[PDB]
Amino acid sequence: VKVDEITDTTAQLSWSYAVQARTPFSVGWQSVRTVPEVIDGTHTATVVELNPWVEYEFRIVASGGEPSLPSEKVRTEEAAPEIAPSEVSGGGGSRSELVITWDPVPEELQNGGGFGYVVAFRPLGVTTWIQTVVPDNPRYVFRNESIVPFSPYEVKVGVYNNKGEGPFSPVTTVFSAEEEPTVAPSHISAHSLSSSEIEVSWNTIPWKLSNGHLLGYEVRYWNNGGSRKVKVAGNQTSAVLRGLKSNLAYYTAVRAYNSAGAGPFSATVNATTKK
Repeated sequence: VKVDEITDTTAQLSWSYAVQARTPFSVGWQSVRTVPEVIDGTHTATVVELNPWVEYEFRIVASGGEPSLPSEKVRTEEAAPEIAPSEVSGGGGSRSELVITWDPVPEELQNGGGFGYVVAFRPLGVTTWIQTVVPDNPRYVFRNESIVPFSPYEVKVGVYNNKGEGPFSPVTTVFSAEEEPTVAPSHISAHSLSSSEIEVSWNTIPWKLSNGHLLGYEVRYWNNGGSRKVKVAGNQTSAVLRGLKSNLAYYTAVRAYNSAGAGPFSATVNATTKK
């Protein structure tokens, strides 16, 4: 059972015959296709439709007779990769960033050494791509002062390896990191509801296109003697602090946040629980 010729998708073996095969990635042995498709009681044949740059063992079977000892561990020849990555997306991040992401391409599908990704991006409605090389962290961050906050980018990710280039993902749309809120909620107030609950109210903060999506408001509170925080949805504009101690003052202040961070805190106000 010897392997002589060897390519990226074919191997030549010599020894009714069937061929099994085994790789790091296969689960044990499986049949493989051959030339000839059928092997008449012919003492060589051609294993085909193999994966490039993948280590192989082969055994031969006559029939349901007892299988052969495996061949020497051989690795197939390399080739350009042929599968683009999936779930290309991204967004989020610190000011002046653009964050791009994708699911990683399996090692069996990389087809060679020196594998990596090409990340291509441009502001929506621009002609010049910027394409750069990155693994195995399937995340790319572009940093530049000039990046306009929360702008759409066209983004595609491709693959390559030492033997050449592979497909690109389809073009999809990704927004750059947003600018953080710069201002604080006006006219915050606080009244006691009971000896255990304080309600805090504030006003809607101005919001710009560059601020992206308002994730919510963070309410911080504390006392004196013996600190915490409650987050609240973005439509919400009010909050009840529960589980408080009786007859005691709390202080509190709010700020809005988005994916890029929090704005200044409002004024610090105070109310006192009953009893």
